[PDB]
Amino acid sequence: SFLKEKLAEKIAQHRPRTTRLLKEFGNVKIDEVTISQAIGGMRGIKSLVTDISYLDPEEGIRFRGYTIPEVLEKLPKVPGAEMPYVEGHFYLLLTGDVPTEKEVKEVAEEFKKRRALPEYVKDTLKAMPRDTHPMTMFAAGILAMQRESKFAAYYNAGKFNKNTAWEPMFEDAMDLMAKLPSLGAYIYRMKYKSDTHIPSNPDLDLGGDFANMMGIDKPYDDVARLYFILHSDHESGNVSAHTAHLVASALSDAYYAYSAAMCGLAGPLHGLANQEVLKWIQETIDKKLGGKVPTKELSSGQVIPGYGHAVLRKTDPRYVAQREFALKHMPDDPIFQVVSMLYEVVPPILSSLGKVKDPWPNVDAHSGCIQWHYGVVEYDFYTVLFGIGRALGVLANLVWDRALGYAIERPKSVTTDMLEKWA
Amino acid sequence: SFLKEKLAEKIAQHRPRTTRLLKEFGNVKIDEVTISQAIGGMRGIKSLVTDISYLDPEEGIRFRGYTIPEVLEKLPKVPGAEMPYVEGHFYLLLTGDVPTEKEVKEVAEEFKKRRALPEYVKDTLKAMPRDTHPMTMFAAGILAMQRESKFAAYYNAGKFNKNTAWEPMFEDAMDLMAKLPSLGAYIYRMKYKSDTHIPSNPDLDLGGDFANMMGIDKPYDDVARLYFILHSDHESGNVSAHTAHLVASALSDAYYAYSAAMCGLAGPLHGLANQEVLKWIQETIDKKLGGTLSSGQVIPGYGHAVLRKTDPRYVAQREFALKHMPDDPIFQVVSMLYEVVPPILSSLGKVKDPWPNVDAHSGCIQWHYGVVEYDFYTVLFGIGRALGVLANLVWDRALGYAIERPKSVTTDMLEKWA
Repeated sequence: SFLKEKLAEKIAQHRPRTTRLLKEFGNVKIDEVTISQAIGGMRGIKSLVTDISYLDPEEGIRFRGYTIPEVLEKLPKVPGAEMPYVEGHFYLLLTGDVPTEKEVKEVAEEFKKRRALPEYVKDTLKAMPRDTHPMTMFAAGILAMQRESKFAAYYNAGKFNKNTAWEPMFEDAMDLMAKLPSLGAYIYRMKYKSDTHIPSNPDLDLGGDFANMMGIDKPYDDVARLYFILHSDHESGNVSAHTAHLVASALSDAYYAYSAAMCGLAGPLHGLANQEVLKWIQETIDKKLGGKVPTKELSSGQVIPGYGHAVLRKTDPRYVAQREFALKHMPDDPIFQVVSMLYEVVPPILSSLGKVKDPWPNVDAHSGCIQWHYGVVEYDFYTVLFGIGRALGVLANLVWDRALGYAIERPKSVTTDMLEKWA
Repeated sequence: SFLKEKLAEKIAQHRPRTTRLLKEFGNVKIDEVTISQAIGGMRGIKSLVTDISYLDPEEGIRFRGYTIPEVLEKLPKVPGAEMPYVEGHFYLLLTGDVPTEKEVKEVAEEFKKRRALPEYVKDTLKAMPRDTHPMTMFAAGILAMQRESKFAAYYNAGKFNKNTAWEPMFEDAMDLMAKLPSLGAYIYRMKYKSDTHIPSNPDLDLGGDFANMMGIDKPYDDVARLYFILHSDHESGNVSAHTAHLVASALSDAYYAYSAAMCGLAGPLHGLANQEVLKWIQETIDKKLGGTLSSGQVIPGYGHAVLRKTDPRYVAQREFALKHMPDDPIFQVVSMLYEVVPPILSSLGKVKDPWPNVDAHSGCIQWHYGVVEYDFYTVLFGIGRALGVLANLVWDRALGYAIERPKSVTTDMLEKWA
């Protein structure tokens, strides 16, 4: 039954595997590091270990072994809706199993019990000037809830033990995951919807209650459920997941670690392409066509936004599931198409006369037409949506990093004199 | 001569070197990754580049080529005190040049102009529950000041340019560094000294004003100066520095980047060893010895991970203690531990760095001067570490260092390697 008991069974079956490759295969070589890689942000160096998800350059992301069609197919659906319980995806990332209906319900019930926001989080967000960026408010909100950390309290009481430490990390992860959508919504209401608030509906699932607190009708409940699942994890080497992993490595709790992660996610080179693409599509539609649309669509120097990726070498399956959503739900939205027609024309053109390493769209090419369609026009808030989604993966990963006793992350620096001497 | 113009000259000298390394020697191998190192937190992998400082395993941290004795000897001193202007250290980290008295005075004037704490920072910290840990307050306050970021308004205004991006990063670094001591002190006063406050003295230097705002008399001004300089940087691969570096590499501003860093620095394996040493010394004084052991039990303040000999930061702290508090009981145990612990640790073989690090030594100094509030010690560390981390962010942007984005593998994939 219990998620926690189940997670403990998988931890007991996983630890020996880690012990064995440390005992017996510690020195097997896995990759090299070149100068180019040291200077250019450890690009492509195989230096991190996670089992939550794995980023294949050719296949894109798999979550616990499964592809996106598979996860979306298999996970149990919210009654009255198209999309899975986001809570069942959390169950998957934590355990490796597809939960049954009985199992998802338990996680939905436990989220219903933990989802309420502390008042002082709202106080803290009111004392922060209202013109503060929404990601700053989001990061701050998570950070203030550090006061509640069971992991920090268990550590402070002297009770730390490398076999048990995953347990209060789990408890924090459940508390935080349950609350993040309500935090995001509070920020949305308070910045953009006249500071009027819609109370939590204690009968809704995570994604449904999110749509509810946001003030947005059906089928935005499904848009969110899908959005969050697709952004749940992109292995551990992306900036935000890696930041949480890194901070967590020092035994900082999930509140510290996830707040830090949102600081990295806020970066223009990680959290902004959804909005940067949407803006570029609307500015193209308005100035470089009439309203219009049709055929005949770089070389003067500018990139196509939302095409390319540091690790993806083919089409993002996160992108493809958003395409399937828009086809079903908003065929004739003008900004979808343009999106659709960019899917057609851009990849030949980027390849046919090449130089980019991944022609092919990433999800950020597709996410903003869908949000914009349903009246989420507040560009800056898109990255908060990403932060809520990504915690599903990141906090799973932190429970696991503690479960397996992963060591403090601490590579070695060299100087440019040293690199110059190498030559 | 102006700091910014000298930094500009330094950047223009340095850039072509980085450029030539990538164009001509891109593929020169510098290291290996093993299964052990992927699982063991990248231990030993040479995968980061910084010039602010370099941690040498044997004879330890160097700041822009200089040792700690060299830095403490050469930097201009605050008129009438023992220790350097912290601002001169900052100048050194940013430029590579030891400032003259005239150059440090210009940095100190700039710091006095940028020192003031936004009143909404105070509002934010009072809305936070007063029982909040001072590190959480510290990171929240930095984070809230993200509203003021010149780098972020620069980015948002469409003005990002690869050559010029360091400029607004520099302006943020000066703003934040000038404020961190004041943010620190305000946390100290609001939490532990009855929420009564001592105003900034506009004629004092960074370290002197910090001790003034803390409410602690001379020579805590020199304690602080020394503390901050010693804690200023430990190359870029420590958790706090690396966190900043990582976050900034996605072109997040310094406020986001340094707040993230303090989330790292608050971890028990990173910012707590000062306090853990002190507590363990005070327990050992009281109940275990009024006024060796093998089993279980680690000796706090003695390992490292990169250091394999005596940390020179520990040595600098010791030389301050020998001078100002020779017969402080707690410092006498610390001194006795430096004699007795290393022989016992090295010959007996378990720990790879059988020697003190600076966390063995910082607590007795702070406790001696009336800073009894253990949790606050990490805030001190955070104030100081900003000196090298912010200088490192300016340079990361000056040199166009790309998004940090390593590749993950699974345990199935590691098992396949065999």
